[PDB]
Amino acid sequence: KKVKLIGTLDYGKYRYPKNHPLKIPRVSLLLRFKDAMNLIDEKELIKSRPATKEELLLFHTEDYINTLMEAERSQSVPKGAREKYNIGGYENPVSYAMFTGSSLATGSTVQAIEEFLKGNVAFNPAGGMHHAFKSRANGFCYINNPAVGIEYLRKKGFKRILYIDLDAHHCDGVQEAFYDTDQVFVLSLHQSPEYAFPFEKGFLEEIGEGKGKGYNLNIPLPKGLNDNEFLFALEKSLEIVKEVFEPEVYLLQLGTDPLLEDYLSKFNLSNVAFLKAFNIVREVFGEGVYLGGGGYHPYALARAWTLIWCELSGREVPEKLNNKAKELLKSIDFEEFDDEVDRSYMLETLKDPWRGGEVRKEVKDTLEKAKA
Ligand SMILES: O=C(CCCCCCC(=O)Nc1ccccc1)NO
Ligand SMILES: [Zn+2]
Repeated sequence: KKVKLIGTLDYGKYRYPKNHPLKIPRVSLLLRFKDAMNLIDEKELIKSRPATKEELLLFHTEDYINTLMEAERSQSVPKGAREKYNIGGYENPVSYAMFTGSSLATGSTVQAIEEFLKGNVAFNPAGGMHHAFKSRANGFCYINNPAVGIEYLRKKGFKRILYIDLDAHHCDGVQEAFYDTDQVFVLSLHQSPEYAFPFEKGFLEEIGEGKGKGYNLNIPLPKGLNDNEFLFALEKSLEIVKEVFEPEVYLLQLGTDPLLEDYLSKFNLSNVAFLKAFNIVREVFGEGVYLGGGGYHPYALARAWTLIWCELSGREVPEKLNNKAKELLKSIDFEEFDDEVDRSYMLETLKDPWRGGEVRKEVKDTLEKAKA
């Protein structure tokens, strides 16, 4: 049983435009980081491969895929593509990330899956692009690696696939994709749609359609969410799943945006709570395929995913970051959103302190209605 990390420094060449949250290095940055912390070896890394047209078609429609391919190389927005495919906008602009990086991130999810099925443990930090629809770009996403991955498994015969999304936002793409089926159970904790993207979906009431009614569970959570609240809903919502679904396999997306320092989230979570959310899912359902997801703060991103890597890699977490790592992080131009909050403290340790607190009624009500 090997523990593999799927990645490449090439993502770093497929960034989104300056004015875009995804303009920064992310997975390429994770690799440089753990290499600087000496927490990864060559024999544990798997080079990302591009998803084949066929694999993408296990979910996405040809016209939508050909539109992506055409738009990228001509580096343009084709006539009627903006409207029909939600491509070209600020949200999902034209770039080399729209198809080449997306395909790369997607092939890595299948790679991650192939590995798991070989009896190994893999983590694909570039995957977890859960917003894309069958024929539409959405929320920075063009290709839905999770859906594509899940369909991959269905073709391999699995009939009870589980998907847990701990990313701060609802995986509306993953939801629409298996909303009418009961072979795939979709579960998601995220910022309530009442105040956060997607805004149009993610509400507790969305429990399915047809045979799938009861196989989609959304856990809308309040702003200022603290560690205890987060963990509370996880353990609690996982329970609802176990009494209703016996998984043959499950995927977990681990976006680091729920963390306190990430601006695209109103949650004030910590690394440790994040790490624990992870281990709790593993305690309940065993090992599964681990995916990446949203994350916009270079420091949180790096420290957080490094914890996941250590946990998997069975290696102790250095309590501090050596100089090579501190310098790396400081070399990235990110520009803090809130002028000066000062996040240099993140450079003084890998595991930050707990940010627990009481558990608001809201959360307990949310869970209770989800239970009922
Ligand atoms: O990370 C996500 C959500 C992506 C959608 C975020 C869109 C909102 C947006 O445009 N925000 C923004 C843009 C520039 C600078 C800061 C925030 N999925 O989990
Ligand atoms: Zn997110």
